[PDB]
Amino acid sequence: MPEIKQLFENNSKWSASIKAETPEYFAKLAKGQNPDFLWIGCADSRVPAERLTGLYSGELFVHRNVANQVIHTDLNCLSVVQYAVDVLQVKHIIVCGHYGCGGVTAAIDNPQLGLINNWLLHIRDYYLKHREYLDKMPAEDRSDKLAEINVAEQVYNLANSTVLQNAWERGQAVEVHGFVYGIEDGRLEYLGVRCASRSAVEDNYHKALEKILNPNHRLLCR
Amino acid sequence: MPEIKQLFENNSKWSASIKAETPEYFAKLAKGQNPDFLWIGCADSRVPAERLTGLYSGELFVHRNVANQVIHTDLNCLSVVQYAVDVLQVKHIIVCGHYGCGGVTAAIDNPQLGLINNWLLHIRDYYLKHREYLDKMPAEDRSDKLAEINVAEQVYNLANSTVLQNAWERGQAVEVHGFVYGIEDGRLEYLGVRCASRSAVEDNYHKALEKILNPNHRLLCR
Amino acid sequence: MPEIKQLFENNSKWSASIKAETPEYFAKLAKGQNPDFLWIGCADSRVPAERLTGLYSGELFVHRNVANQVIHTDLNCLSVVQYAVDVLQVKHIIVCGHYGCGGVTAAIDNPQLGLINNWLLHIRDYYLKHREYLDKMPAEDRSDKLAEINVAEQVYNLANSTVLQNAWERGQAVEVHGFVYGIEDGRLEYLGVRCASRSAVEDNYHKALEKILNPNHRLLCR
Amino acid sequence: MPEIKQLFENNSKWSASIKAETPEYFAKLAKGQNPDFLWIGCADSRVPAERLTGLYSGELFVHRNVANQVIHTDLNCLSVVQYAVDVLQVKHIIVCGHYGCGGVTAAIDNPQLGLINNWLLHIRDYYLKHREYLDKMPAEDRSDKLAEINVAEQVYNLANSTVLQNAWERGQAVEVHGFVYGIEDGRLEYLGVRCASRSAVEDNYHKALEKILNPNHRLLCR
Ligand SMILES: [Zn+2]
Ligand SMILES: [Zn+2]
Ligand SMILES: [Zn+2]
Ligand SMILES: [Zn+2]
Repeated sequence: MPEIKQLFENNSKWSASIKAETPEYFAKLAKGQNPDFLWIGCADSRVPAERLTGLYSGELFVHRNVANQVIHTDLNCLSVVQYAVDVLQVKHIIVCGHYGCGGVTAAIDNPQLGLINNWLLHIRDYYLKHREYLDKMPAEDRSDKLAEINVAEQVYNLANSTVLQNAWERGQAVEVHGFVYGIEDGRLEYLGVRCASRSAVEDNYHKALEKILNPNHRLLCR
Repeated sequence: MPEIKQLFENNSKWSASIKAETPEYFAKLAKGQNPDFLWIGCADSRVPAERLTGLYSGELFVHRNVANQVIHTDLNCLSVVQYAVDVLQVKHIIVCGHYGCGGVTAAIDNPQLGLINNWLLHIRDYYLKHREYLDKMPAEDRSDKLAEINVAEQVYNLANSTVLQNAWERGQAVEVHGFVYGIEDGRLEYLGVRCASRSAVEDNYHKALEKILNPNHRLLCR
Repeated sequence: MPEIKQLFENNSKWSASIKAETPEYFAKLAKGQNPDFLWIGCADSRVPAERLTGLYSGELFVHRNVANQVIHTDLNCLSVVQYAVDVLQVKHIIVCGHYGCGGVTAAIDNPQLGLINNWLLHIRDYYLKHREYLDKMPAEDRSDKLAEINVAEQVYNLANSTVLQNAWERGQAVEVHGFVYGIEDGRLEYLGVRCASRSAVEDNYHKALEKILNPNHRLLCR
Repeated sequence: MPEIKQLFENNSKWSASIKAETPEYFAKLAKGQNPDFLWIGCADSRVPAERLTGLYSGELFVHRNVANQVIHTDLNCLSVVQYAVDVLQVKHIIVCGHYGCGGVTAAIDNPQLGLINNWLLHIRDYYLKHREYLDKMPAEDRSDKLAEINVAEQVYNLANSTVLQNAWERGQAVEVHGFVYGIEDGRLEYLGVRCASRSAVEDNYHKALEKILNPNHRLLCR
């Protein structure tokens, strides 16, 4: 197709200019160097993670999937984390959610989308859990709200995995973070508190949901 | 942590900048136009997909796992595939691997790493499959060849999932591609041919493997 | 190895006997006629499904896992469901839990058991949902009780899967069940009501838990 | 429903008979006797493992799935295997396939069976692998030979898993076995040699495929 032509045109034009102006980017990239972070994000990738963070030299290890899940028994994501932590010694894992998320809106409104429906039932579980709180917000905001709550519930799932409990138990330098951003200004919010140990997991969980499930039904980013 | 603090600073520096400078970017985000391409890429993410393609405008729906696999029965990938095609109506799927892939190395070398070993045994299957051709080149170049063979096998698997089969059986326009690059130039190389139907799958498969498993045992991208 | 030699001798003696005695047992099985029930039970298999149902001539198509789960994204269990319904068009799917379940006990007390822990965090979700009722419950009966809720929760998961919804939509004949039992009498107990379409899914779920989370705080099978 | 009514009555009569007859059955199960064998068999359950082996007294720990898989990254089977070895401490894990397997034939037949085709794509990779030997075989006997071949393959996967590899490494005596049987007789047959450590793994794999891929293209169970 001509668009596939166009993509290789863009690559060719890019490769040429970077190898000319900043060859150092490529030669240091071709080194083995460990990334420093693990970024669990949505497949939507609305603002790419490098853009949001300013990390332009292969420093993120990245996992993506729909609505940025750390499902208890998804071996794909679980393997990402274990390879990240145990092998590449990342000392930071980041679950990032975002507003205007296709999956999160499906988890609430329950549309017939095919096979993807099953995956979103995990997020629907959390919808159902927090449904009294949700049903008090303008219907235009309820999805974005559950995207915040979705992040927090996934940081808790990641913290409770065997991959994190072992790493913590052996005394390894790992900590976990929830972020969210909105589509107005693409600026990250930090949800909850530092979580660098097993003992601080339950507190983060609470604090993040204390922050999110605020008494005044206000979204954090808009 | 100061390193995390740097990310939030970077993020504010960046955000408020794009506002002053090109505030329509976020205005452009709002509309929420469907992505045209599903990119299935490595968690390594050496050079990010946006950079390699020039797609900085939301054209990309993105999934990543260790060693960019389409494992037959991975409901993580399969779902992103199903959603991007059936729902978002993407008309292209790209499996992109890259040279210098650690997951691929470990699959050849078979060292003990913990959990990740199970995930990689899938690529170790492709190692054992093509090992006669592989062992015939210098040991330093074997994992880059399996990074290529990997792309060709994972693409054939994508073509063979019920998701792609069912899309093509109903006449929806969707196609699939294997890309690969070396880290020294970040230049894309296409694997095989055009696959816009179930008819094309066996054809794309053997011709990619023709270019890859070439008479001269040459690496495509360095 | 003695105990392994032992199984070839039990088998050997068994085969010949029912071969001589009911050759019609086998020539019927030979005709791989469609099974009539799919049975999803625990790996524990405390009493066999054949003995609980008295059905000994291939009638049950059978899936087993630790604590008899229907996990939204479990493609092992979904694929058995789907093949049994779409290909073997079974009419009854049954989820059978049991008192004194190792996996269930671990999902309450939270021992550090290895990879299996990731699996039971799904069971731990349900514990945490009804932790108020379970704490008021006597400590020594906590496990068997949650095993009851667990049936009802998995049954709900079953009906909600893309498999049960599609067939119930296209009006295929099929229904779902929650059975539980104790190991003092092996007497199948019913958890729920009839559910042969999408319409009654909600009542079934709502009646099982009311019977399970009974004010009497009593077990239903001892 | 009439047939459902029947199972509860079958259940009741059975419970009646055993208690008022041989109450030592319940007395013994009510205690904590850990099973010694993991049987990984097929959902078809053409002849129950309990009958096949003569182990009617809780000795068996059972997983089943379609065409009895040990998929590298199936966390269902892997969660049952890890629990069985690490927590219940079984000394024998058995993979048992069978002649006349609906999953295995449909791997070759490649019909449009739904979700199951993805789970079945694993089987078919052995059909493609071994097809040359298989096509020298009669067009009736290919599926039964592949059935044998798959046991040989899934057994390989099992031995290769981190779970069996970390068990063998820490000084545990656990061993693996591959059985098949035909339906004429339910007569079990061994495929390979004793695999009770890591070094033994490749030989057993090779011996089974030697005994299975024999030069006279003959079946083993009829
Ligand atoms: Zn999203
Ligand atoms: Zn890689
Ligand atoms: Zn159990
Ligand atoms: Zn079978």
